[PDB]
Formats: sequence, C-alpha cells, structure tokens
Amino acid sequence: KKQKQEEFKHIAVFPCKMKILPQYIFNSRDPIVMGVTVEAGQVKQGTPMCVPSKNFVDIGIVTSIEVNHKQVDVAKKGQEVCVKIEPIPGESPKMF
RNA sequence: AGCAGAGUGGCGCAGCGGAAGCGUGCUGGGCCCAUAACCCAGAGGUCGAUGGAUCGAAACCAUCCUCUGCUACCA
Repeated sequence: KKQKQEEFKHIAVFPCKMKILPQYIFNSRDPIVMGVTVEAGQVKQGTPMCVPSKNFVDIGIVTSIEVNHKQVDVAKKGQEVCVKIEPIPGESPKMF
C-alpha cells in the first residue's frame, strides 16, 4: 500500500471546498499567494482549484500549504492556511 | 496597483472627410431520385459609451467600460 500510494499520489485528489477570506491577498499572479481558510475537506499537494460559478475554469495547481510560514502537508477543516498555487504549464496564467 | 493592445451583422474581419462592407452561418427558390458543389434572393448593424476641435466622425483628441497580454512586489 505504500508503493500504491507512491505511484497513485498524483492520480488521487481528495475533495475540498474552500472559503476565501477577504483582503488577505499578497500576490495576484505568477504565483498565486492567497491566505485561504479550509471549510470542508482537506488540502494536499497537487490538488487543482477551480470556480463553479464561472463555467468551471481551473485556477491552477497548488505547491505548498503554509500555516503561519510553517509547511503542513494536511490541513483539516476550520484552519486559516496559506496556499501557494502555481499556474499549469501550457495554459495562460490567471490574476485575482 | 500600474501599463499596452483591441471593440463593426451570430462568428472572424476590411474600413476612413464628403462613402453600414466582406468571408462564414441562418431562411426561401432553381438544379437533382437525393445530397454536396454551384446559381438566385432575403433576414440579421446603439460601428463600446460620452464630450469637443468640425459645413461634413464608422475616422482625430480626452475620459471610461469590457476583453487579451504583462514589467514582479511578500509567509
């Protein structure tokens, strides 16, 4: 099961609904630095992000999850974390 | 945050002092057993909004909106 996790880590994406906090924006484009609070599910590395109300356009692929400049891999519900999201290569970068 | 570019028929696009167009798509007819191709028509336009220099702005200048890119400036 360790090897199954190791070669199925990219193909397995945990579900996550995320609520955005106002005015906690640092970088708007390349990369995306935005201090966003978990409200449902959990956040892991490589999890894509999209918007439901704008005909499902992807935001990008995340890089790291930081809780007060400390890298925590798994964040549960109810914690304010900082996520570094990078644009996917082959598609145009996005702005806040 | 700031800058640059663009806005014309459903779509893309020509287009500037005396001047609402093209390609494609939609509708009708001819041709044919039938279709494509082709022919004949027709429908579809706040030329992004505002002001002004103008006899004569779809056009030049100023502002603004929307859309498309960026110089990087964080835990």
